Parts: sequence; structure tokens; C-alpha cells
Amino acid sequence: DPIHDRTSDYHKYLKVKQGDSDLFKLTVSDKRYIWYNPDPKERDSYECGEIVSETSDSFTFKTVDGQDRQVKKDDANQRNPIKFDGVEDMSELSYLNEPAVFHNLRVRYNQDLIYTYSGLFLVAVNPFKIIPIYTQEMVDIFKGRRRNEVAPHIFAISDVAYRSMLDDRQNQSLLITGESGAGKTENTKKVIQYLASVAGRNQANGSGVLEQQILQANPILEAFGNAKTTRNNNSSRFGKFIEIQFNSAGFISGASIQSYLLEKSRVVFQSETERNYHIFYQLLAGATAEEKKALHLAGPESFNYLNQSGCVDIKGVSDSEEFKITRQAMDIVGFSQEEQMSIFKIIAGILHLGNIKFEKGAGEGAVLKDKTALNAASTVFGVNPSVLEKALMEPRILAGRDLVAQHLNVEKSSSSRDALVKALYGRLFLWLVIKINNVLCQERKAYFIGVLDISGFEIFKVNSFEQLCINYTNEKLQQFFNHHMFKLEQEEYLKEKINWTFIDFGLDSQATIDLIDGRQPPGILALLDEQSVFPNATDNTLITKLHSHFSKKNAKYEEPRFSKTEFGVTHYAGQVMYEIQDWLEKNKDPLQQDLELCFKDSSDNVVTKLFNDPNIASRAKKGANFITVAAQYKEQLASLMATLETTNPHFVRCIIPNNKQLPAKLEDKVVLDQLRCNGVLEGIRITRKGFPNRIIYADFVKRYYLLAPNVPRDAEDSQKATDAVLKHLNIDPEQYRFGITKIFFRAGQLARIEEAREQRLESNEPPMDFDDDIPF
Ligand SMILES: Oc1c(Cl)cc(Cl)cc1-c1[nH]c(Br)c(Br)c1Br
Ligand SMILES: [Mg+2]
Repeated sequence: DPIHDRTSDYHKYLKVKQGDSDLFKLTVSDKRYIWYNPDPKERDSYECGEIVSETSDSFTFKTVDGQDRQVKKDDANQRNPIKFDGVEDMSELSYLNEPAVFHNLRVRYNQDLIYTYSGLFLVAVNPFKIIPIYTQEMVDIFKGRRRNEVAPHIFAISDVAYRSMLDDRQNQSLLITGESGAGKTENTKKVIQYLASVAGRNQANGSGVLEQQILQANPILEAFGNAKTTRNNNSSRFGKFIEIQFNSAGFISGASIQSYLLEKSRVVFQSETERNYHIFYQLLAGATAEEKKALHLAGPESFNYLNQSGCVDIKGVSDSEEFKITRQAMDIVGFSQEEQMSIFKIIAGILHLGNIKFEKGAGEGAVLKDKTALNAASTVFGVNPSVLEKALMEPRILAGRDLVAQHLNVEKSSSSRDALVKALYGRLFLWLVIKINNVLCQERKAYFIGVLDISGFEIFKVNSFEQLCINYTNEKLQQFFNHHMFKLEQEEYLKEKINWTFIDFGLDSQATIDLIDGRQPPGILALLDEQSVFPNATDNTLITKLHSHFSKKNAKYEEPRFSKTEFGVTHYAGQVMYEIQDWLEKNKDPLQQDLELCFKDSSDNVVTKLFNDPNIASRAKKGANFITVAAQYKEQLASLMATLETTNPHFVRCIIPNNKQLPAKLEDKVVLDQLRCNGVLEGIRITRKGFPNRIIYADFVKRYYLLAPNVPRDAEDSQKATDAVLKHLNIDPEQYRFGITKIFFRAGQLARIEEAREQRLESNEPPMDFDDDIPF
């Protein structure tokens, strides 16, 4: 058995490597150690010192040099006995403290053990290198194994969710948290791969295509939805909830992707060193010379949308090659060759739109002296160029009921062009998702495991509305963790009156959430909205308004003294300063109807669908106005979260090792920040101090049969029959607890002590068979 064979890749790649005779000498030492800060200023840089003496309330210890230092036992971070180094579940540590927990993660990390359990949930420290642990061989190992049986792995957390779906007939979710680049998306992929493989169909082998189409749906989105940021070379610029769908039997019956909050602005702007969406570079570098001809393509550096960041390629990525992967993913999903070429027309069209140069005419309004870019765009889109031109520079609006032709300046014309671009891109992306969803979902699900892959927390020199939305989302995901680990958990203990004294885990980012999406009193999004449909409002009246509501009034809010255009929100993962510029327009998300008119007329079957389909091109009307982006997204998010509350959540906490995207460099301050703000220690603490597993009194007749005074699945009393099978082995009384309608087990008694009763090789047929058919 590979898991027991020290030779296996399993053992080689997933297990702590065997310590040597020298390590054994140290492991049996009677010496004790403490984690301390050599520099009290740098509280996240720790050294190990030896405890040399102790008083009633103090330890004295040697620093890395020979100096002696004293500390209150109350304030001491004791080092766990080294036998614990590498331990797979940190709820097992004797001492649960920051340097201890970080140290354990460090030991596992140093030998490419990136997964470690922390009580109920999984921690995943990004390796930033490939590790051979996701082969079909690895899947196989994990198929069906109990969490305690196999090493920590994304596959194991996935299998558990799967088993729990089947055993409880309840929908599950894999919530994968992390700041940008921490590993959310790679782990999402593994979750799907694994589920796809473990619950996929062979059936004589000619129908498994559904599962290949599920797998293939993600490389498509990734090419249109991902881009290099300063924080991640493959940053997800949209969030996604993936439903993997199962039939009654337990097999995969389909999948459905809900996408969130595509970063439309990236298409027309990217900050230094960053990249537009992969698709633009893939196209340009991977098109046939004849496609380059039909689309009037040329190099990255020929396009304003691709040539401002100073970066057109990503180290170790071939765009020409990724392009082949995308095309193949589009084939496998079912995108017809016309559909695909339309898609690249739209991509090519966007690039040309970007090259349109507006200039000042005689008057104040703009003029288009060189129509090269305009014509190439219209050609590719199949729209009338002089109609598009007039729609760009001279859109018509109502003025009362009068029809008036605008003459936009250079600045307004450029912006409107950008708006057309972002609408184009955003609708295309939404279409791609719609197309995929329709291919994958062809069976009424019986159950699902939802996999959440959002854009992770991020901070840049300049943070705009997109970031506020991203970090608010991450803020809510974390509160969801807070809620299930601590709030719901204890509230239960209270209900069941199991004599639990409430603990405040000091983790609640509700105030921050409220500050953002609060209705009454109104939060940022509400004021943004109010201001968005106030006809005279500016970015400036907006920040003034925000300042007036929250400055020195909201503890999570800050009006900076160094700027008039920025406001600070204190998030769980840190304070973020947000630049107000353009918020109103971003929230209104306006597009001249003359542009829409111009494109509804496109001769292209895909472009026309982007503009004529009400489920793609239509906008919800919030009374007299269109629904704002803020309101719409608050609404999508609440819905997601409402769906999540109905599932049984499993948490994977991804952790970025550093900010350099380097393997083998675990930066303690970086990791500890995440460990703190994730509430990792608090999550371990609740699982240790508490009673995770609790079954109703009635159904307690479940794994427990005559392993004590004769008592089969029957009994007339419920609170009596309970204490029965337990006392036989005399299993510790304070190691469990009797509540109103349930029986709780401290830190998993079903596994800890229950290893003779259940999980045995005897106790079934061996203790019955001594005198079968031979008793005289
Ligand atoms: O309809 C839009 C318009 Cl008119 C302007 C802009 Cl900037 C974006 C979208 C958009 N983006 C995404 Br993603 C979806 Br779905 C939609 Br609709
Ligand atoms: Mg991602």
C-alpha cells in the first residue's frame, strides 16, 4: 500500500521525511525551548532559546548568543517538543502560539509539504514551484481515504466534502481564501480535477466528455479573465463560484459557473509592468499569419491597450503556446469555428478601437483625422465606420424630449471609446460564461459541491473602485469563516446548554463590512450610489460626502491628512487607501446608446448577440436610473453568500510565502500577517477547546451497538442508552459532554479514543464465530 510504503511518491512527496539518529538524540532531549524576539521591535522575527531556569511565574532562557533573558510564563511562547515538527494537524501541538504555528508550517514548507491541517480546515502555503502531487496516481491514493488516514492535501479536503455530500445528502462548499497570488486558483483547479476524477463516469468509456468539458471550461475563462498584476502573473481578474453537480447516485451530472466582477478597466488601462488579459497577447503571438491578415493584427507594441505597461510577456509563459491551449479548450467545449473567429474579431476589434486617436477640431469637440484604426475596427466588428465615428464623437442624447447631438471633446471621446471597449469585453466574457454554462449544465442536479474562487485581497499604490469591491468580497468571505468557526459553533453549544463559557475570539470584521455596504446608516456603497444619481455630483463631492459621514466617526474609516482624493478602509488584512477618481463613472458604468445602436447592427452573429440579447446587453432599471455597479454587485454577493449558508462549508486557507513570487523563501512577517488576519490560531483554538462532532441523542444508536452491556440499535430511553457504550472502555468523561439533544465529543473522540470499538479488524465476525457449526 503506497501510503505505507516509504518508497512511494506518496511518501516521498507528501510525508515528513524520516529523521536520522542525530535527530532522534535531540527529539528525546529533556531540554525545553522558548520562541522569543531578539529585537522586540520586530515581533515576527523569532529565535529559539533554551529555557535554563524557572520561577513560579517566569522562565529564564538563553538568547541565540549567550545572553540571558527572562519572561512571564503568561507571556511566553514555548517551543513545542520537536517530535511535533512537521505534524500534519496543528490542533495536535501542545503549545499553540504564533511562532509555534509558523514554525510547524516552516518545517513542512522547507521540504515542500505545502498542506497542513489546522483543526477543521486546511492551510496551503504557495510553493511557487511545481511539486509532483497532483497526478492521477495521487488522486487514486486519496480516493475514499479518511482525512486522518492520508496526509494533508487539497484532494483530501475535496474527498471529505464529497463523502459528506453523499453521507448527509447535503450540498457542500470549498471556500478557498487567500490574498492575491496565495494559490486560490491552483487549488480550485485541483478540487475540480479531483472531483471530476473521483465522481466521473467511465461507463464503457464513451460519454465522459462532460467531465473533460468541465475541466476545459477553466482554461478559456482564464485566458479572458486573468492577467499579470504586480502581485500575480496569473491573477484572476474576476471571481467565480463553480457548482460541481452530482446526481442522486453520486456521479457528476454537470457544473455551472457564476462569474463576478470582471475587472473591465484592465482592458483599456494597466499600471506599470502589468498586463492586459492574457487573451490579447495569446492572439497576437499565436495567430496564423492569415488570421493576422484578416484581423489587421500586428505586435503588442503596436497597440495602445498593450503598450503602456512596459510589459508584453511573462517570464516562462509562451503566449503563442497558451493560445493553442485556449483554442483547444474552445474546441473541446464546443465553440464553433465561426464562434471562435468572431471571438478573435472582437478581441482584434477592441485592440483597434484602442488605437483610435481623437484630436481637437476647430471647435472644442473632437475630430478623427486618421481613420486607420476606426476602419480596421469597423471592418472586424462588421459595423459602419462613419456611424461608429459619429457615435463616438457625436452621440445623441435626450434633452428633455428633444434629440440633441453631443460634440464630445478629446477627453470625452476617448472615455466613450473606452466605455465601448469595456462593454464589448465584459459582454463577451459574460457570453463565454453563458455558452459554457449551457454546455455543462444538462442534468437537473441532485446535489452540488460549490467551489469559490474569488479575486483575492489586494493592495497597490493606487486602489480604485475595483479593489474596494475585491477587498469587500474578501472581507465577507473571512467573516463567513469567522461566523462558522466561532459564532455559529458557540451559539450551538449555548443552545445545547453543555455548560460552555462563551469565548470572544476577537475576530469580527462586521464593522468594516457595515462601513462598506451598510444601508442604515448609509455605508460607502450607499453614499456612492446616492451620489451616482445626483445630477451635479463629482468625485470631489463624493469624497467630501464620505469624509463627512465617516471621518472621525467610523473606527474603520480614515480621512488621510496627506491627500484630498483618498479614503482609508481598515480591512481584516490591513488598511487600504482608495483613490476616489472616476468612482461615479465606474459606478454608473455608462455607454452612449448611439454606440449600442451602432453595434446592434453588426453583421457579426456574436457581436450582435452581445448587443441584442437582453440577458447580456440589458441593464436592470433601479427606478428612474439603471442599477449601479455597486448595487448590482452587493446583490450578487449577498446571493452567493446566501447560497453558501445553505452548504456545508470546507475551508482552505491559502497563504502566500512572500511578495516576490519566489519558491523556497518563507517570509515570516508576510506569513504571520496572513495567519493572524485569517484567524488560523483562533480556528485551531476553537477546535481544541471545543466539541466539533455532536450527534443527536436518538441517532446515537449509529456506530454504537453491543460494545457494552447488551444493547442493540434499540432502547426506550435516549439519555440513558447514551452513557452506555462509552463507559465500557471507561473513555474519559470530560472528554465528551451531554447537551439538551446531542452528545458532543471533545477534539474528535470518534477518532481519538474510538480505535478499538470502530476501525477494527476484530469485533465483527471474529468475536462471534468461535462455535459456528461445530458446537457438540
Ligand atoms: O453591459 C456592460 C456595459 Cl453597457 C458597460 C460596461 Cl463597462 C460593462 C458591461 C458589462 N460587463 C460585464 Br462582466 C457584464 Br455581464 C456587463 Br452587461
Ligand atoms: Mg486566481
